Amino acid sequence: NCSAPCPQDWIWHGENCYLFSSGSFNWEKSQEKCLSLDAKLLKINSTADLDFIQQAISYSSFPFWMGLSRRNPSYPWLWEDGSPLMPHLFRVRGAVSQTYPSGTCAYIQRGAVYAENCILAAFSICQKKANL
Amino acid sequence: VANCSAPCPQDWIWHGENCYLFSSGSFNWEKSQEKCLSLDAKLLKINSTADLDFIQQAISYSSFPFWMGLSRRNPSYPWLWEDGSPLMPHLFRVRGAVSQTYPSGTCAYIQRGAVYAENCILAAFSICQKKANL
Repeated sequence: NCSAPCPQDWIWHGENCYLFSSGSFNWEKSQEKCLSLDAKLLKINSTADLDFIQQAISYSSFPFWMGLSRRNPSYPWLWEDGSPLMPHLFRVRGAVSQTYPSGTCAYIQRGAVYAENCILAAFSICQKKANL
Repeated sequence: VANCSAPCPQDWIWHGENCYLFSSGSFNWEKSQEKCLSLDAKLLKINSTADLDFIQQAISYSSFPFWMGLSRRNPSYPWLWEDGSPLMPHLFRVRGAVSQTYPSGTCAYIQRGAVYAENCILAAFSICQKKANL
């Protein structure tokens, strides 16, 4: 039967559905919440994804976890699906030389992307494919 | 024609019978009202606690205030939506600038998980709403 591209409360953009979290949680809790909704943490494949996300953030100063992480600085930045961060999308600033017990994760804040201890709390964005 | 359509346009949020647009245009209450009208929509109108719960949840990541369609000329008048209907009781209290009189009236905005009163000529984001294609 015919269905809506995205569920209620989500934002439909292009081929995907986006959900902004209602609160700040650590990266692992944020990951768990996207999985319970048959979604994953935000994955940026192009500058157009980053531009839509920043437009949707609507000038918020808060940090938002995305699905990019690494165990320590010897490992490359990977998305939850194991694929690497494609070059020329964004620079990862901040805590890029330290090793934290629960890993280092990326968040977006005021347009720029920062690396931080995964146990710290931030808002997050979930995404899943739209029904098209 | 006779084909299936999406309940809401892209960049809007579908909730219940309506579509919501959280516009990041920073304009006064009258210009924000005008922009909603140009999109076949009106400024946000909250009819139930479920509407307020959805709105507060949809804007808790935002640090900025959002105009809604509630207003009054001055403190002697009750709060009224764009359609002339009153603020139904047991929904929310309006905090902030509730004793002053501004030349272009007083308008309400939502922020901090709460509704505040402010001078209508001031600039803020706004929430538009229209009926979903159901």
